[PDB]
Amino acid sequence: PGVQVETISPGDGRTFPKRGQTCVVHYTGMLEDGKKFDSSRDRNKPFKFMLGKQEVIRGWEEGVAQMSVGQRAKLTISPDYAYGATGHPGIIPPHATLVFDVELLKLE
Ligand SMILES: CC[C@@H]1/C=C(\C)C[C@H](C)C[C@H](O)[C@H]2O[C@@](O)(C(=O)C(=O)N3CCCC[C@H]3C(=O)O[C@H](/C(C)=C/[C@@H]3CC[C@@H](O)[C@H](OC)C3)[C@H](C)[C@@H](O)CC1=O)[C@H](C)C[C@@H]2OC
Ligand SMILES: [Cl-]
Ligand SMILES: [Cl-]
Ligand code: NA
Repeated sequence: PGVQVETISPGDGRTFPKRGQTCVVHYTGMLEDGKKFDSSRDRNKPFKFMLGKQEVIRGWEEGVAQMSVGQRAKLTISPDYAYGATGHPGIIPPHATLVFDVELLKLE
């Protein structure tokens, strides 16, 4: 599948992201073996995005939509739902499944 969502800690079970809302998260991105390539936690600066604008990889678009506020989850994202056969220069190999540890902090 494009994205698999595995819950580390549950959310509120009620408030799921909608278009027009700003999602505020912490994340760590890694390959399937846990090798880290990026993190907002390390910047002590949360990351913000919105649905419906093609502004995040599709695995986030579909994965974070399945999370409720407060949830921490592992999103396992297939290459086609991430950087595909290309990868990301300097960072992500071709054909890489990505794992993001995401905490959905709030909706703004
Ligand atoms: C203009 C520079 C502008 C950069 C900004 C705002 C700095 C960010 C804080 C960090 C960078 O985005 C950094 O994050 C990563 O380390 C990372 O962990 C990651 O994969 N993401 C970050 C968290 C959310 C999921 C995912 C994502 O979707 O990021 C978006 C991304 C790169 C979407 C593309 C858009 C084109 C489209 O063709 C492509 O489809 C395949 C998807 C990003 C927030 C953009 O919306 C904004 C930017 O690129 C990748 C490995 C390398 C990245 O550097 C470039
Ligand atoms: Cl935003
Ligand atoms: Cl925006
Ligand atoms: Na943008």
